Amino acid sequence: RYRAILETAARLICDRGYEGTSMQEIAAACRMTKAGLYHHIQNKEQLLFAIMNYGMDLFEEQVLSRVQDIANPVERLRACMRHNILLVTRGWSKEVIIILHEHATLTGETRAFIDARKKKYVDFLEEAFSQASQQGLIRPVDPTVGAFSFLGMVLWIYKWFKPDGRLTDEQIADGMVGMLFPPF
Amino acid sequence: ERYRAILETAARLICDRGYEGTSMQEIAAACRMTKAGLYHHIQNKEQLLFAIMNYGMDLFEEQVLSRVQDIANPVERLRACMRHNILLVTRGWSKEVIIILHEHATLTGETRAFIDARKKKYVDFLEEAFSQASQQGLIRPVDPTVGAFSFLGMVLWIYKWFKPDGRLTDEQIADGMVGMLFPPF
DNA sequence: CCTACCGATCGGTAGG
DNA sequence: CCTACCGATCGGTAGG
Ligand SMILES: CC(C)CC(=O)SCCNC(=O)CCNC(=O)[C@H](O)C(C)(C)COP(=O)(O)OP(=O)(O)OC[C@H]1O[C@@H](n2cnc3c(N)ncnc32)[C@H](O)[C@@H]1OP(=O)(O)O
Ligand SMILES: CC(C)CC(=O)SCCNC(=O)CCNC(=O)[C@H](O)C(C)(C)COP(=O)(O)OP(=O)(O)OC[C@H]1O[C@@H](n2cnc3c(N)ncnc32)[C@H](O)[C@@H]1OP(=O)(O)O
Repeated sequence: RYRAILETAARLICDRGYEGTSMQEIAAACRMTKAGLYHHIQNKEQLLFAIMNYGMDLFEEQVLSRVQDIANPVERLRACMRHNILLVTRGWSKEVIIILHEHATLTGETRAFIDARKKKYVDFLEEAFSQASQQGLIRPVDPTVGAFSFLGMVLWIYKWFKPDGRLTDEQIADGMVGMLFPPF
Repeated sequence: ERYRAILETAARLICDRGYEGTSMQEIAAACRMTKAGLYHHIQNKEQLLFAIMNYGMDLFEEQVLSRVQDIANPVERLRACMRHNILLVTRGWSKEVIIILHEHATLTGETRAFIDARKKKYVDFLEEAFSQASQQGLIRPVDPTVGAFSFLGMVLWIYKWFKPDGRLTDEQIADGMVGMLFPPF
């Protein structure tokens, strides 16, 4: 019902962008009128905030929740990279791509709320890079450099990847994992 | 030149507020013109973005490829390219370059195929050095495409999180990113 | 949720 | 519901 609308607004806000998508063609896609759409959601800003929260929920469910209980820090980063890459490549959630593209669209309390959820993922990586680097499991590296190098590789995928391209998302994953986390 | 000054001003705005979110009225106000005087120098809004992106590529090719394309050692070329490409972003001087990174799917038709075709000249350049470096054993074997977009991922994503007033300098980010993907081997 | 509309603003163009 | 402009306004659309 409710999240069935975000499913529809996310598809449009993703193809045409937040500022480029209108509340008219969203409601027209949801089979309503501009007025009827405002009954379920407060306004266009709260619509994006909802989409970006529903995205972080799907992210934590299919990535962090699967790798947060791995003892070896480097083994935890490998699995995290492989799961994150498949989340972007498979295209299972367009709410996640909106979070990567509209990174500076929100403002105020809605901005600070999602930003605080994103930095929880950075601190997760900063910690794993600080553990591995100290246990001698990877070449020494500043935990921040590693975290955003990690994030840069996997999250920049949404700008160039296509499922019908040469390689598969599987091959790209194996290649990046071995490229950043090789046996040491 | 007056035309160039308009691309720079219109770039600083379109970077902050975005393309679809910037108005031709406030671009004109920024250029200290009337909205009609603005449309004398630029055809329309679509062509204003196109010109901003071409000017950004000219800058990129001047401040990056032009500085490293004559290096013989392939890994030493990937190290200097990363350095220069990282600084180009952390400096924030060329907001036209940032618009290229963010508004990647804003253009359409021939204007995008044009900018996308100049972009692809940069992945072919990286794929080569990543193919030469693997054959010459200067880096661990890797598919050239996976290496090019790992190079670009680390480097270009910087525009989404870097703040010049953080704890690390743009130099420290370069050293750590280089040493992490192109370590002595 | 619809029909009816609003304040304002959109990209673009008119005559001088 | 000729160059580089200008003051004013075109037809349509935005979020609400
Ligand atoms: C300021 C400066 C630094 C800016 C730049 O130059 S960065 C440009 C390169 N890096 C980017 O992140 C840009 C992302 N946006 C773009 O438009 C990219 O340039 C491209 C998507 C590659 C545009 O290339 P274009 O050929 O015009 O469009 P296509 O998608 O049809 O081309 C396909 C090419 O994309 C890549 N690709 C996409 N999917 C896969 C895949 N599954 N496996 C392997 N490679 C893949 C790949 O490079 C492919 O090229 P080919 O395989 O045909 O040689
Ligand atoms: C699948 C998907 C949903 C996964 C995610 O959640 S995305 C992971 C977030 N990574 C991104 O690149 C997204 C784009 N960037 C952002 O959204 C923001 O920068 C966030 C890091 C998430 C939030 O930043 P926030 O703390 O709210 O506000 P700030 O502007 O003060 O950011 C400061 C933090 O960014 C980093 N940073 C920025 N500049 C520097 C620097 N010069 N040296 C070292 N680190 C730096 C750094 O992590 C910093 O945090 P602190 O150093 O203060 O602890």
